[PDB]
Amino acid sequence: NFNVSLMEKLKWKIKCIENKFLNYRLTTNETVVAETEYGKVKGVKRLTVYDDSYYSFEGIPYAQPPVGELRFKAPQRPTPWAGVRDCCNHKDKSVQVDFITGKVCGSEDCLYLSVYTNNLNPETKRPVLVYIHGGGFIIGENHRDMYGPDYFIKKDVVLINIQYRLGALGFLSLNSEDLNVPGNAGLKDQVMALRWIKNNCANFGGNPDNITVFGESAGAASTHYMMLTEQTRGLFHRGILMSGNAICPWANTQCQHRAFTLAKLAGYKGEDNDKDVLEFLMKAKPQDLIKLEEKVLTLEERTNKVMFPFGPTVEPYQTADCVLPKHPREMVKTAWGNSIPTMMGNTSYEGLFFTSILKQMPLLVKELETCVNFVPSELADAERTAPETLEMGAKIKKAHVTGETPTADNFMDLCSHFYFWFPMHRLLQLRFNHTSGTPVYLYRFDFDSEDLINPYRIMRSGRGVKGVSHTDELTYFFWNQLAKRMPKESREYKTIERMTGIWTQFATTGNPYSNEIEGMENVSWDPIEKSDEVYKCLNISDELKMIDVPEMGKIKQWESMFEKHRDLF
Amino acid sequence: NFNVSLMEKLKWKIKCIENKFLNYRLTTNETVVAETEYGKVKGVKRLTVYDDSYYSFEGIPYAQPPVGELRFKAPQRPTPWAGVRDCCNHKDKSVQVDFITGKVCGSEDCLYLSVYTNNLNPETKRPVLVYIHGGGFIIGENHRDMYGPDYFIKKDVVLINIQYRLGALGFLSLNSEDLNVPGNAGLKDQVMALRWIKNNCANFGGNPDNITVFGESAGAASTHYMMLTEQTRGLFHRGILMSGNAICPWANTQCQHRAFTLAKLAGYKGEDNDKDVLEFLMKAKPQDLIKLEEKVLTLEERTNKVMFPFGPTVEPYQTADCVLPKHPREMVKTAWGNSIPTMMGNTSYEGLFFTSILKQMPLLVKELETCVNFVPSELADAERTAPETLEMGAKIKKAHVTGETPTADNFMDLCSHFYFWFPMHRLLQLRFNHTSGTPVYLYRFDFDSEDLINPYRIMRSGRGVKGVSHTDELTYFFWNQLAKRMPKESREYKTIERMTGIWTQFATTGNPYSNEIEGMENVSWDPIEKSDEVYKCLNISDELKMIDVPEMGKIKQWESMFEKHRDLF
Repeated sequence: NFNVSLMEKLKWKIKCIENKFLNYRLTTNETVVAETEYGKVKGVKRLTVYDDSYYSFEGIPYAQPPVGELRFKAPQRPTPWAGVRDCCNHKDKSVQVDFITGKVCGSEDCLYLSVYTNNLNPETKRPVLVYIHGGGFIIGENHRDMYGPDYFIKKDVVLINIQYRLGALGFLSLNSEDLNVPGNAGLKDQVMALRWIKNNCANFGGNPDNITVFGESAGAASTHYMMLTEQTRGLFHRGILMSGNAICPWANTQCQHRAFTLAKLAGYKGEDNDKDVLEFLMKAKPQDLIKLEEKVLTLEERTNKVMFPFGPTVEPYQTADCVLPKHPREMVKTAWGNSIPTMMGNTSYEGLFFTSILKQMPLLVKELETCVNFVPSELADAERTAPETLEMGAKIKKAHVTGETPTADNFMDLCSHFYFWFPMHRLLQLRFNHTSGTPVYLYRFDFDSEDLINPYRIMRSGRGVKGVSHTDELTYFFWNQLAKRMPKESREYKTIERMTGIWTQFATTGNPYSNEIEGMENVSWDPIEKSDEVYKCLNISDELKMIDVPEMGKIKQWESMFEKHRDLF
Repeated sequence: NFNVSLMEKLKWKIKCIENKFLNYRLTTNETVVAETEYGKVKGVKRLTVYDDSYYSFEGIPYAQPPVGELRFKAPQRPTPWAGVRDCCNHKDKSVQVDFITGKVCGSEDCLYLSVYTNNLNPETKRPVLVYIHGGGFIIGENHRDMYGPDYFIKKDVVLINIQYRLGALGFLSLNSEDLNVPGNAGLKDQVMALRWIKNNCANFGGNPDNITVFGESAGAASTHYMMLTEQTRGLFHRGILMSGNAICPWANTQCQHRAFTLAKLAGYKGEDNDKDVLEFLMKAKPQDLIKLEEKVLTLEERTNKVMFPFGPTVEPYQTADCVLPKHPREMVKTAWGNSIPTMMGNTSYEGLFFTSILKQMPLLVKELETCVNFVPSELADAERTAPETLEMGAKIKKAHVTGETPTADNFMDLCSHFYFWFPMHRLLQLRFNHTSGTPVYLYRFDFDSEDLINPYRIMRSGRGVKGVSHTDELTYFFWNQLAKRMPKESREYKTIERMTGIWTQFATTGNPYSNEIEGMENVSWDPIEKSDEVYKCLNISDELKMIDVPEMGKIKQWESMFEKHRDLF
């Protein structure tokens, strides 16, 4: 139910127009060819508004276009071309509802990756940074107007921005084994992209034995799944989980009966058997299926906090390309990615994301009178009325409800733990108590600014809203069409250098610490220990500071829910 | 002889690593137990890249481990066992020089067979296919990283792959009857395994009354030998000879004196005496015997084109287990196997195999000045300088030297005929003049691809070479670690379907034709009849066509050497 001011839409439209002109003025007459395993690609040198330069390769295919017969199926190897492929322009994004215009946009032909570097023949093979975009497995792209590499190319890395399939086209799951639609096609897209990166990044000056995958939100859950699944074993070497992981409630779902339901909304007209539902969905118009996803969830599922109709899932039977054979919790216990350096973190006010949704639908704070809807499904009964479940809601009410009446602030603070802090805590402990995993570095993004923004602020109508929301940190990692040239001495600019500098440092060494990052002199950044009772993290504000996590107290309160059921923690 | 580059060896090494984890990814949690006359055996359900499943039993002993006193001796019945024997992994290959790493690997403990089928409980008693691997009788195995059943298990058949003893450990031959080392130990393993199969294939859903033995190259000569020996009279019902047969000149050898020569290279010591030479080789380290067998052949012998020092031999005295009491061509006249449906074939450029050898040894092409060294030993004088043999060599030369000076390509053309096509001619004709044996169906594999390969291409440094070498057809019968999933529409996948379908068709009925097979509409595939002056063959490339053998003209030029010796032909 995300709505955007009609003026903001006009203002966004004029920005799209203006961004086309800027993009041209930063394009150079310098093109260049790189080799790949499937053939030659042609890129272009581009400039930044800071007058840095980099080589851009966009729309490199890592898989066959998943159309016709390939709809809902695992991606297959792309086919080699002779000659030279023009990669001087972006290709289209995955079919999705545009988060601003509310229109359906994109294309089924979306399996592409983009490669950026400041030097195509460096004296050393560079760290490779792979970004998986977020958007709830329902939106997002690798377009430079949302995820410009302009900041990262100040640093000596190869940066790669991937696409993957989204929504029902990415994540439709059917139980029938005859059909070859187990689910997670968009996740298997990512695996194949990652595989391409390992086999080809050297051709762009990157070190295949030094690959970092990071992502934010659904991109972080994606990164984690890429660290869990046996498909990607040993393929990368560092992982960064930005505001998300694979055991977040929103990060997965058993969507196997939602396909008959999607077919129905599209004009089916047949029986609830997987075979005929797939037959019909295989003829449906892509844009129409995507249009109707928002109505697939029943009020009961929405009330039980199911976020999306289609997403990552436990696959109902084994296949060769199976990415998620068991529950994420179970896969953690056996995860190869436990063995690699890991950095995690969240913004300092994640739930602030829901500010204008609560304005649209104010009858939501009443869900805090009893916090029954936010009790983890493991503990909550079917009807969610049993005294054990009320007793536990009460534990959450105590942690978040500030007065005698629950408010907007309480709800948004509760969401920060429900969607982010608590799952990350659980992952940290489960990681210690069932695996020998390499300790994790924690950060906390707490830098607020209204002077430089990204387009997610528009989507949630968060302009002028003070506080550091889910999504706010991407502004200091990526150029976007709403960004601007900042004075070299300003607050926002130094955060860019810090964030990009810390991620680069972590991608290089496995340790985010550097004394060459201004503000980070005198910082003692320790990884989290099994023994630790309170986590310590680098709080990223105007100054960099090692505080212990302020959310700890409340995280401990959420943990008490599991007092009697200590094995499900 | 065959050398592999460091670059290719490194790539092979990492391919082995990757294959191991792909093997785990392709492994189900489904195990099954089957009966044997020796005890119960545990197997596993395994997936395929195309997402087919099959039940896999590896490491079923059909004989006693030929160690200690059993070395060089005929194989002995295995010992029965109580409970469930585990057959979820491959056993060792026969002691061997690795055809890529150049290092000795494998073990004396190698008398095992594997059994694969998509169904333990089929509706019919299925055709049983029994593949005998090639490798000149010195290399080879039944591991699925070289001979993967993944393609055949698409068909409703039982597929079985045997191991047998290689090199000196399987083919030592000594004249003295007291010592009981007559020769053909490895072929005796083959008899043993076949008997196990007759007696046990019904336990896996096979038809004891419908068994096909097929082998490529030395496995083809092995297959022929099994069709020739009284030891196996009755056991099986079809035979397919792929690039070779028992009257090929590399396919047998009188190796009796060479046990001394090997024993000498290894340290011995005493006199040219079958008793003492044997005592030494018995105490000797198996890996030392195999490493040195490369040095056993004199210059004399390999000039005369003796290719292997140890191999199938005419046994000097009769034993209960004797496989070969006479010369192969005399055994053809008596062979039980002449009455069973037979398929024979060759590739369209078998000699292209020696390509790297000629690059390594350009001096080799000088043997084509006279061609004296390629003259059938039947026809040639000892030192190969007599007027009559210069004239016979002159007839070989006219057939193959295209220009005026002999090139590498004339050498390879010649090799196609000397090793394969001519012996095949001679076999068909021998079966006509001296037997009322069955009309043989002939095929020609003529499909070239660089998109899908097998390890032998690595071995023969054939990565870049255009044309269809000896060994190239196996890529379309067996999965291997260098293989990948192909698209259903691709020219390679379609070949796999055809090859596998034709083999399965011929295994079922004894006629290789079916209109079920995609490229086999409008093909009248008749077998070769006594009256045919020009052979007719199914040619397999992108299309499937009945033609006359393109090599027929040169075959008849080879035959003209016997003009004055019609009796020896």
